[PDB]
Amino acid sequence: SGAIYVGNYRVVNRHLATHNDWANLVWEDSSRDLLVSSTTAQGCDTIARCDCQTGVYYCSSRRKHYPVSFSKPSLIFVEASEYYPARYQSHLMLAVGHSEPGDCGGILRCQHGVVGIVSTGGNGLVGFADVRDLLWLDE
Ligand SMILES: NC(=O)[C@H]1CCC(=O)N(c2ccccc2)C1
Ligand SMILES: [Zn+2]
Repeated sequence: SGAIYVGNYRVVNRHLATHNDWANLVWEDSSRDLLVSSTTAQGCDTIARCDCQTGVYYCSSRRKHYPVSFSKPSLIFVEASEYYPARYQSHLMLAVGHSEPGDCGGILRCQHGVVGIVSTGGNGLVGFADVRDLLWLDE
């Protein structure tokens, strides 16, 4: 689990979105596993605006943060789960690391701010849904 809180927005994994997230929907993209809902309280997370390929992510199944090198956002084949059939997920970044289903929502951060959230895993890889291209989150 986990979310990003920036301005009047909440960013979550689309497959973990709640009834309240869907009742206050701003934007969702199934191909990216992202959903953004509106909030009444102001969030103070900072989104990174950069092309970093190194950062640190939180892994709840280890209660640890790990430093990782990750690929640039791209279209990557993702195995089927209970939430989606096997498909290409877009705007996904991969790194070598640990990720279980419950790790989704953990934040990946660089020196500039939040880069994305854990969205995929298995086979010793961890995949993060990028949020750096969503410039509107800042206004
Ligand atoms: N983005 C996705 O398609 C998610 C769907 C649900 C799910 O549990 N995914 C997953 C995450 C970590 C390890 C193993 C699988 C992938
Ligand atoms: Zn950066």
